[PDB]
Amino acid sequence: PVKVWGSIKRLT
Amino acid sequence: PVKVWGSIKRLT
Amino acid sequence: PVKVWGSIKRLT
Amino acid sequence: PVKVWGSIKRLT
Amino acid sequence: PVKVWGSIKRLT
Amino acid sequence: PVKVWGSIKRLT
Amino acid sequence: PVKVWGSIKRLT
Amino acid sequence: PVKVWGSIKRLT
Amino acid sequence: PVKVWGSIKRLT
Amino acid sequence: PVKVWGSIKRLT
Repeated sequence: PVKVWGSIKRLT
Repeated sequence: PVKVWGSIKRLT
Repeated sequence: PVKVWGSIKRLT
Repeated sequence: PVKVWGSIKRLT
Repeated sequence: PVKVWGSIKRLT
Repeated sequence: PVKVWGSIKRLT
Repeated sequence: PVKVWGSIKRLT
Repeated sequence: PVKVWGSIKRLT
Repeated sequence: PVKVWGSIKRLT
Repeated sequence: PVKVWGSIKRLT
């Protein structure tokens, strides 16, 4: 499986 | 800020 | 930034 | 297998 | 086999 | 055999 | 963009 | 950018 | 979009 | 043999 982790700042 | 985490098993 | 890593066995 | 590595900055 | 190559910039 | 061709531009 | 190409002998 | 490379033996 | 075309043989 | 033609991801 491909795992992802973290956070972005602006949605658009 | 939007936190992102999880996993994908298929590409497309 | 969202870190991504891993491998997939099937395309679709 | 299809390997993935890196980070995304954009959600959409 | 099905070969893949490139990079993704956006999550979805 | 079944041939494949195209492109994925999004991760999920 | 991730390019996809090749051939598979069975769909599953 | 998330780098993607490799090969898969089955489509679905 | 991923295009698919060809013929399907069996394991026999 | 059983021939196939089309796309994995339907367009509009």
